[PDB]
Amino acid sequence: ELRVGLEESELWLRFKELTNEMIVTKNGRRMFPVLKVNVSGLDPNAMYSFLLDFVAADNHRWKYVNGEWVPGGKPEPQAPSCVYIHPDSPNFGAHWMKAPVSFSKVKLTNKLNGGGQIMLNSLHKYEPRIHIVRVGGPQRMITSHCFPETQFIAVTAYQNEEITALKIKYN
Ligand SMILES: Cn1cc(Cl)c(C(=O)NC2CCCC2)n1
Repeated sequence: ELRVGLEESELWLRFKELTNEMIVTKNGRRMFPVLKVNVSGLDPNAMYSFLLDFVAADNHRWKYVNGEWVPGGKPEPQAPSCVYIHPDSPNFGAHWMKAPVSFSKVKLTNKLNGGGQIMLNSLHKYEPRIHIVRVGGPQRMITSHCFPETQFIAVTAYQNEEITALKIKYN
């Protein structure tokens, strides 16, 4: 049985309980905290690519009002984000299970751009999600995992200074 777990969930829970924010920029900004995933139950000798994308958690625009995040009134459908391929992809089951899979080089942008960067809509709430794709074999297979604990609102600057403080404290 293939098992996927969140490394440093205790740190992510500190951010989640304040409402987490991630900066997005024209050229794209790396995430803190970084999504790190513990994986076991892979075939050490099978071939896999690790994919990261971001699900719009709701169809609303959010706004920071008298120090609290509140959803707009007017839902729009949120098309799914583009996928980021972990740069170690493709790789042997063994490679992925020997240390936490770390998405330290994904960059979050608010502008359609060349390559690498994932465009998110500013002031939308997002849930990180991975896909483990078994490649090369005859039977292709995908297993998907969500990380509720890692939810955030995409922002051009931090609104909650409690978030600013946590980011600096643990970076
Ligand atoms: C051009 N390129 C470089 C890498 Cl790496 C990949 C890749 O892993 N593609 C697919 C494997 C199944 C999911 C995405 N494609």
